[PDB]
Amino acid sequence: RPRFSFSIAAREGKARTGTIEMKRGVIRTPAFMPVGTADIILGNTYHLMLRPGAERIAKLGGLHSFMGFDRPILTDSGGYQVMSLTKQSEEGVTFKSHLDGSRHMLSPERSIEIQHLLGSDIVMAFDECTPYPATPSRAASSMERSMRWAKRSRDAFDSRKEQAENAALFGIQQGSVFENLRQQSADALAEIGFDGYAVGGLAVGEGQDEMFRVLDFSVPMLPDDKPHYLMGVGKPDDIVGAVERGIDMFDCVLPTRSGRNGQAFTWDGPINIRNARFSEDLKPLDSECHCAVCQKWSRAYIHHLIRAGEILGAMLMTEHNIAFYQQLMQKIRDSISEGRFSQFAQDFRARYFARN
Amino acid sequence: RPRFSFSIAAREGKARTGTIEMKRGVIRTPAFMPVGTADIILGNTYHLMLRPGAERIAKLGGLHSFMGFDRPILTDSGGYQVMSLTKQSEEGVTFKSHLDGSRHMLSPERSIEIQHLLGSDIVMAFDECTPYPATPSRAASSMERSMRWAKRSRDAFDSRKEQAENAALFGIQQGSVFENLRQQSADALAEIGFDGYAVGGLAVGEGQDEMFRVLDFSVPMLPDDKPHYLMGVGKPDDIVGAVERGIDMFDCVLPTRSGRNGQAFTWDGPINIRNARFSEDLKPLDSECHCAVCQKWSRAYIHHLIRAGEILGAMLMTEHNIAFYQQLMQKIRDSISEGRFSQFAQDFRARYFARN
Ligand SMILES: [Zn+2]
Ligand SMILES: [Zn+2]
Repeated sequence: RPRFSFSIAAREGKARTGTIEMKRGVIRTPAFMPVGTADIILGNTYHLMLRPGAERIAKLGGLHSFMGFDRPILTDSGGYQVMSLTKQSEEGVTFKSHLDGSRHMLSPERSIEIQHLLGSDIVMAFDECTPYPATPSRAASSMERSMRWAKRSRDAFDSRKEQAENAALFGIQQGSVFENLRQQSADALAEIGFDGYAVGGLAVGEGQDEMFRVLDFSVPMLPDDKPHYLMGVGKPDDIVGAVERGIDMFDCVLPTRSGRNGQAFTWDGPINIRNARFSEDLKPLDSECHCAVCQKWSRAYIHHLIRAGEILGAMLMTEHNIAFYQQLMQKIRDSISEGRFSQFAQDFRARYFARN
Repeated sequence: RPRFSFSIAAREGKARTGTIEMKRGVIRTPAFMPVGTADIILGNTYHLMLRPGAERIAKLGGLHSFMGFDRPILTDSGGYQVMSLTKQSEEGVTFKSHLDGSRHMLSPERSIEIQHLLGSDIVMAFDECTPYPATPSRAASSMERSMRWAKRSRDAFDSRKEQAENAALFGIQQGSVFENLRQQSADALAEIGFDGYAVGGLAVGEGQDEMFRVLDFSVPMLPDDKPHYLMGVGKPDDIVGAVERGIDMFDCVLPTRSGRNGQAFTWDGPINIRNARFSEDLKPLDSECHCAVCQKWSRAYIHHLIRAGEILGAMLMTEHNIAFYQQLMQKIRDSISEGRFSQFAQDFRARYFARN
């Protein structure tokens, strides 16, 4: 396989389905990328750089060897969690680790180097997720700095032969909700040139209507012939609507967070398995799901395990939720390939929101 | 298969290896019976009678259907946890549920009925685990009541046709550490007649030397041609020494409790995987273990998952610990069958206690 090749096999409206070929494997798109701890998984750079540390991961053979996963891994830049969990400047961000108090600076160059030490296959440029709401001035300042940082990320990646020859680099569009800034950002990223283009800054609490409005004008600004990655999104209906707007790749903490907090995704909407109404429900979590949990165990038993505090319960919920997300993406890909995605999206929403 | 048939295939000293045939499957002995949530697993009667309730489990089809496990299940009587988590009399014990305050009485008859509603294959007579230390008078009074309760358990079990024809009933020897009381208890149980005989009252903090001393005289008092079940034991070295003393069956919370609290069992003794010394250790949890965890993942990665608070870490530790216990029992059975158990026990202790 090549280092990176994205091919579009079929289209319906703005939706696309296809493949990304990389040395470590093929990624079917639209793709959902689950947390590593699927054709591709996510590594959490901020977490890994603090425990066990990027140099230690490299000493242990890189992330693929460390976690026993030989297919592609996408790493984020580390910048978002630095703020979530500090001193900012044009150079980067400095911060102290709550784990041991140690000092750490993160810059475009250092982020790319950390991602190199981790050995990931898709590397994210280092940028800022602009807070929401943002004024036009602040959104512009933030986006302009992120574009300067995108060039620095590009140059740092290109300087590391093993990385340049074997990994791929994605740039991130910013600009908050402002069409002109989104356009300026897309133009700057395309001038630098990246293997793929993320839509950043939209997992920030703005609500689905606003997210979709921004996607309506933002995704067409990106190069059509490269993958489009919507970072941090989202619920099943977010994903369907984003695919309708041209997105090819997704990641979100929801399936795992929900799986640890008693929420299971189903074709009839999410359910709170701890609720008493499930104590005698012999149906599987979802009566169409093909996952191993739904082949074997009932809602009543999973309800019991979670209520009893048994770790097995959260594991089964999480396995189901991840598998559900992958089945959603499979149904999306098949429906686009078959020219019936518009009907699928309508049928999906009618059932998911009915909550039957 | 018959309702119950225990056959001894080979012996070495006091140790035996063989099989219990039951309708739902064959149990290879010596056997370790893990918690259900292996040829046979344990159901926790006290927990199940409070959530979801024995009648509810029966409505859902019994425990086998409820938890998706079609091989034999052994249930305890429920009495021990009633005390652990009240008013005692010759009739039984009354107690209030912390879960919802509800009132509950547990007697030999009610315990057998609950175990019937759960649908277990091996039913334990209802008795008291005498506290330790106990004076001779108190140990005798407790044991005498338990023997009266053993007869009531026998009669209640025999009254339920489905249970009498399809399940098995074990009686429990008590008597604390006193040889004469252990003998009286064995005599009373044999006069009533049971399918198997447990040694009760020895998972009570007395220490291994004392436990082994009591087993030395207690196990020979039980019928030789029936299984001998040491309740609540134990660590790997406890198990080996108990097999050397004629025990055929074991259960213990240790593999699961340790698995949730960072302790992994290995042929070189237990390890505390959270310790910093494992942060770069690329070896599996145990370098001979055949379990799926040890085939795939390193100590360093499991250490990382647990330190990160990822549920996956405790799941992997627990899978390994259970599998280790089953590999221990397999090695015990093979060595007895091959006439080299004495050598195995010596080699096991030398390595396990070396802690290399
Ligand atoms: Zn499922
Ligand atoms: Zn193992």
